[PDB]
Amino acid sequence: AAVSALAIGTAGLLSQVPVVGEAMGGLGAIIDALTMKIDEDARPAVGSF
Amino acid sequence: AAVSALAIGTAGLLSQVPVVGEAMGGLGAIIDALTMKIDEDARPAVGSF
Amino acid sequence: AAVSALAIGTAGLLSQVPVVGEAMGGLGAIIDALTMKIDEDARPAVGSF
Amino acid sequence: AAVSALAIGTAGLLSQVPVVGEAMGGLGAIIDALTMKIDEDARPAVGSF
Repeated sequence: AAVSALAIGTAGLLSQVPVVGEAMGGLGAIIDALTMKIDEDARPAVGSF
Repeated sequence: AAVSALAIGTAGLLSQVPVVGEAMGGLGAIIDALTMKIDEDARPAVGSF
Repeated sequence: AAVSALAIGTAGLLSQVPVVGEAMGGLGAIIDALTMKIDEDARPAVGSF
Repeated sequence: AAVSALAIGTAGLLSQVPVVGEAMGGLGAIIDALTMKIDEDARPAVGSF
């Protein structure tokens, strides 16, 4: 019962949290999609120049 | 002895990455404000214009 | 159990070292962002002149 | 058999996934220099002021 409880524990962490892991780095990659867009306003300055 | 050693191994050194993940969490997050502050000098750029 | 305890021990160190050291790598991105911030001051300065 | 399989499963994956944290940490940290050089191109605009 203790070994099955440990098995449930290591599942509850390692079977789940690493798969959920995208909440850092995955949702972190979305920084790209919303930093990049400073480039949308890079050219408008140039157009003015 | 070996199973309790493994149990200690995970309870200390798997639990490590939940404990230590706060480092790449925090110092990964804090890139936010310390990029953001380009906006402090963006306004002086506008004021130039 | 013994060999996995040993391998999880080493995996502890070999994940703690990255997740701390590359948090200081996140601080690298902070420092580099601050260099962008610093040159984003020189822009307004010569702008103002 | 099953406990050694579980043991090997955890050993093989902890010597993998959180050590492989070097992927998110590395290619995350390396955002540093390759954002940074917006500064080396910031100075050319100051030269254009």
